[PDB]
Amino acid sequence: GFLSGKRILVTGVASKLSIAYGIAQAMHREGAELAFTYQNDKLKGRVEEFAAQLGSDIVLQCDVAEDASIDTMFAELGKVWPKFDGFVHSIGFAPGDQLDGDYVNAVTREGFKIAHDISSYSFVAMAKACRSMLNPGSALLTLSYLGAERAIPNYNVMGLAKASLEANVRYMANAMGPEGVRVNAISAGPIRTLMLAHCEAVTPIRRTVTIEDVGNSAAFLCSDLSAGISGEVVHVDGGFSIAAMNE
Amino acid sequence: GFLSGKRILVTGVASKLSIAYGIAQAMHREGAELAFTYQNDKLKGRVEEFAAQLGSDIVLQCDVAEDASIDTMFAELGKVWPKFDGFVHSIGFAPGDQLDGDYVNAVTREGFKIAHDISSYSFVAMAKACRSMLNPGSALLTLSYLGAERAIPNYNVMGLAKASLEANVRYMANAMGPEGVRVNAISAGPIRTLMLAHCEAVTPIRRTVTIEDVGNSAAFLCSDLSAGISGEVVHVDGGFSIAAMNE
Amino acid sequence: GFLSGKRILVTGVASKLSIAYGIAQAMHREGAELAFTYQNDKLKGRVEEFAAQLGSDIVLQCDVAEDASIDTMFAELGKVWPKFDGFVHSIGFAPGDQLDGDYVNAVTREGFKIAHDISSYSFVAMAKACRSMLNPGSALLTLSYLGAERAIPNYNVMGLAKASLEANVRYMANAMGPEGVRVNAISAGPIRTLMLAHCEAVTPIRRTVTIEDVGNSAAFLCSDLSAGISGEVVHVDGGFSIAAMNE
Amino acid sequence: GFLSGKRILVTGVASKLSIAYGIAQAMHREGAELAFTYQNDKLKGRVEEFAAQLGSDIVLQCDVAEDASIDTMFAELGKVWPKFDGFVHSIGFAPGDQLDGDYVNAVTREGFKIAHDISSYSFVAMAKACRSMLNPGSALLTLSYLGAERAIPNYNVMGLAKASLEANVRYMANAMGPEGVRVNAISAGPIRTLMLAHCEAVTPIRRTVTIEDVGNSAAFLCSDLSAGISGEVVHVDGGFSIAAMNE
Ligand SMILES: NC(=O)c1ccc[n+]([C@@H]2O[C@H](COP(=O)([O-])OP(=O)(O)OC[C@H]3O[C@@H](n4cnc5c(N)ncnc54)[C@H](O)[C@@H]3O)[C@@H](O)[C@H]2O)c1
Ligand SMILES: NC(=O)c1ccc[n+]([C@@H]2O[C@H](COP(=O)([O-])OP(=O)(O)OC[C@H]3O[C@@H](n4cnc5c(N)ncnc54)[C@H](O)[C@@H]3O)[C@@H](O)[C@H]2O)c1
Ligand SMILES: NC(=O)c1ccc[n+]([C@@H]2O[C@H](COP(=O)([O-])OP(=O)(O)OC[C@H]3O[C@@H](n4cnc5c(N)ncnc54)[C@H](O)[C@@H]3O)[C@@H](O)[C@H]2O)c1
Ligand SMILES: NC(=O)c1ccc[n+]([C@@H]2O[C@H](COP(=O)([O-])OP(=O)(O)OC[C@H]3O[C@@H](n4cnc5c(N)ncnc54)[C@H](O)[C@@H]3O)[C@@H](O)[C@H]2O)c1
Repeated sequence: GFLSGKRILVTGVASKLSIAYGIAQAMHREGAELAFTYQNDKLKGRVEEFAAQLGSDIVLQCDVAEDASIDTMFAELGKVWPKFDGFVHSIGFAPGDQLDGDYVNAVTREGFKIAHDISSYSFVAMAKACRSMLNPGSALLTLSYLGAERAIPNYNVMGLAKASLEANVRYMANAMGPEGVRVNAISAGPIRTLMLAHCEAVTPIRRTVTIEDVGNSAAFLCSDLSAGISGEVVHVDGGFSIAAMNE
Repeated sequence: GFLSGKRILVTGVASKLSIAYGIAQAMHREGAELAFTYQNDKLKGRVEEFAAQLGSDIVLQCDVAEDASIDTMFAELGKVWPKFDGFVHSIGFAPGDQLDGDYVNAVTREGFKIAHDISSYSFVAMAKACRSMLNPGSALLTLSYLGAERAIPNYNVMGLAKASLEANVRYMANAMGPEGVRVNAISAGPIRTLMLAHCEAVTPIRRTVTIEDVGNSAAFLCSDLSAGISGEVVHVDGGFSIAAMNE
Repeated sequence: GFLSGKRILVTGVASKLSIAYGIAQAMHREGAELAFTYQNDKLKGRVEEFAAQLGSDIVLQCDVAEDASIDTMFAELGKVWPKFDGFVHSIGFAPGDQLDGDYVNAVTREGFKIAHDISSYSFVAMAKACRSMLNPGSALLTLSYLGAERAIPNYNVMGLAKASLEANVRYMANAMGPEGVRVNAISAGPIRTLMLAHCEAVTPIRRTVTIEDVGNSAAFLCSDLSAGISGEVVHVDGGFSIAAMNE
Repeated sequence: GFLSGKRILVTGVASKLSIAYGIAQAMHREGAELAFTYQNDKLKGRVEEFAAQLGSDIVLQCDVAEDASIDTMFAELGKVWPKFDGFVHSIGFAPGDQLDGDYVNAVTREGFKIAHDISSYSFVAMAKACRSMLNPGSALLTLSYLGAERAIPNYNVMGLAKASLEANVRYMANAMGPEGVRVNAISAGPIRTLMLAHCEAVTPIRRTVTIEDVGNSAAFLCSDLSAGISGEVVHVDGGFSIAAMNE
């Protein structure tokens, strides 16, 4: 497929319901050689199973909250893939407390800190650590949400974290482009499995999107077919965002 | 390929350098079956040639300035492709006088009318005419330019026509989505074959995008791989638009 | 007030409910000297009457569909005001059949042409005709609607016309900037006096904006207080546009 | 003036060159009652002087890095102003090492933490603290920059923090709107005093904005004249942002 010959590190696979699983499958379907990371020991077995299914042996633990963990993981990785072609960053977190009720009341300095650190900085931290291992024509990709652009009830601080992320994309595309590295994001709509009857009613295509839809777009965005696209945030929400007062 | 089994009508092929030729070429490469239109008596020959180069015998005349020409064209195509699934709109024009010098001094009522008529209305005109022939999961695509979003010297009235066009994409996407049709646009950067060294020094990827770059993105957007995307204006300009003050 | 010593032309006053009446009032309150246009002879006496309340006796007829009517209006106006400080463009029109139902079905070539011509071209047509009469420090202002940025049911082809208009604002701002003229737009939210319950429910400030809200904004934009703002589309919709899924 | 009757707290006056100085001055001029804050001991002197200069005896210390200092500052302010009408947030910081060269090589986890903490969280942190003291009709305002929207060389991590800020503005506006509070930002262009040759040449108004221009917009935005504007980022850069390829 259009990714054959590409070596992509995939991040954030927690379940087969997870957006990253969908991204992995599509990428694998298109011919990519994949690597996986997992946050904690509890996840390892699971990740290992999926990886095999997808023809992979490369399963490394990585906690993006710690710079060491990051450096370690990419040292191990270089033993198998001394050069590779990018990675998919599908990681986000904010303390659940932050995610309910009045934003002004909910928000805290630490909650603010963590959300931003995990949800946005980790992206550039990862890029910082593997910069010399990336091949010309590599592509990095993260996942975002409408919440970065508009105020959405309860999304609260995550919204701010996502806005920081989408700016990280532009600053990374600008810095890394001259070395043949592309950086994009996908702003995904809400996914039925992983309000919605509102979303479906109002989304132009009249359905919510699927991990498959998201996965297909991600594959395209990490392949050479999208070589003229960098620093972009692509909406994969079935047009949900460009419609208004859809009675 | 990812377009196997799709019938796509391509408009505005007028030369081999043309953006539309790059689009036709990539689609063909991905398995699509093509049909072509040509504006006037003059081009028939060349177009007949290119078509044949891309395995097509469907070459029909179409002058978007006229309602009957479009209706007639679709009547003809329907003899051959009673159902199809989508069309690429790569048409635009402003009288040359409109395009040089101070925007306010250059613009005229007639130059304005025409620019908007051919460059923007024509897109919905075609949709309107083949609406019943479109298969569920069809995709419509048009071509745009940064001038729609920023004031660009000399782009003048064309900047206004492209803005209108971008809105058209949104309005069309919202109207046709419920029936299974997607509508998007590509905002392409300057193309070399088709200042350039400033543009390159300032584009993150450091080069101008090519008609291949554009054709590849177009193919994706017209394929089911992009089922989750509608009403979107995708920038294929190497990240030029998201940078500022680069030097 | 902050408009004292400024001479401003106001178009589109048809009633006391009209946004332009609202704007005229507020500007007059801040000390501007006003002049008015009216479209047809039927409107004449009502306008003369309002103008009188606002200390003006300059009431000229003007149909923006006619170049000649514009030129004639400014000729006449030049007799009293050989030099002035800007105008307020508050005119938009689309054949009513255009504004009901599925956009693709309702839109026609003539409807599209008219909507664009009256609603967008008229803005630059007026600028072009009075360019030499503007003082350094002048300001031009037009009115837009969220429909230019998102697909709104029934707004249909007016959406494309507002989009062409917002781009017209950027191209004019760029062309006229160097001679001391600023150009901007206000994107006004729905006005109760000009669904609304859903609107109020979802607007952050929890009420619809008023023509007073709009007028005060227009007044600021036309004053030297906004000297650092040109080419902008300012949203006066109480934050309606920056929120999502508030329902 | 149009601010007569209001009590506004002003942060970040560090000099007479400060954008914060230009705002206070303008606000003072429009008849507002001012209070001031200062970061540390060294400033007190300067600050106490400007305040005097603007008829204020209210000078309180505040280090936004600490929730403690903020709570206290407002405790103290409630002694003189038990209720007040909003504040202007003119605070930004990132370590200097962060702001030089390749963003990817420059950024650090700590440097990113600080920048977001001081430049973005501080804003909602103050709102949270004085929420109870705000009169209906209050207005909060913050200062931004183009770096939040586009990738600007050397602006680096500040661009991500400004992006977070602009989203904060939307979430704060959506949350506080229902109790009568409006929240907005100004995105100011580069200011000469406090390349510029480049900028001027390419800024539609052909000059860089001044602290007075910014101050005038801020005053309007904090007054009741702008009661219809909330959740908005107004660009006060002479239109710099909306032009492109300006030859
Ligand atoms: N769920 C949706 O509707 C939706 C819509 C748009 C975008 N997204 C985005 O996709 C990503 C999350 O994926 P998802 O929504 O499929 O859910 P998910 O729960 O499967 O994804 C989160 C993943 O992040 C990992 N993670 C969290 N903190 C980590 C840390 N410190 N170190 C290492 N890994 C860590 C978890 O282990 C997990 O696998 C985010 O970027 C989110 O904004 C989700
Ligand atoms: N040139 C650039 O840098 C650039 C960048 C982005 C977008 N574009 C877009 O590309 C398309 C133009 O194709 P291109 O750039 O390959 O070359 P081009 O400038 O030759 O495209 C114009 C095409 O429109 C056709 N056309 C014009 N008037 C017509 C009429 N009345 N009826 C029927 N067909 C008519 C012409 O025959 C021709 O094929 C447009 O969609 C334009 O917006 C150009
Ligand atoms: N009503 C709303 O909720 C809203 C919201 C945002 C923007 N606006 C905009 O404000 C302007 C109109 O004001 P309004 O909406 O208060 O209602 P309106 O119906 O009173 O505005 C239209 C005005 O345009 C004038 N006009 C139309 N065709 C003309 C022609 N050929 N020559 C000269 N004058 C002509 C009319 O005489 C009239 O005064 C438009 O630009 C419209 O898009 C309205
Ligand atoms: N410099 C420009 O051309 C420009 C253009 C647009 C926007 N801005 C914005 O205006 C604001 C600052 O104005 P500026 O750039 O003229 O001056 P600046 O860069 O000196 O602003 C920093 C100010 O923040 C204060 N500050 C820093 N850390 C603090 C802390 N821990 N607690 C309390 N106060 C602290 C300082 O005392 C100082 O007054 C920022 O929000 C910035 O982004 C500046």
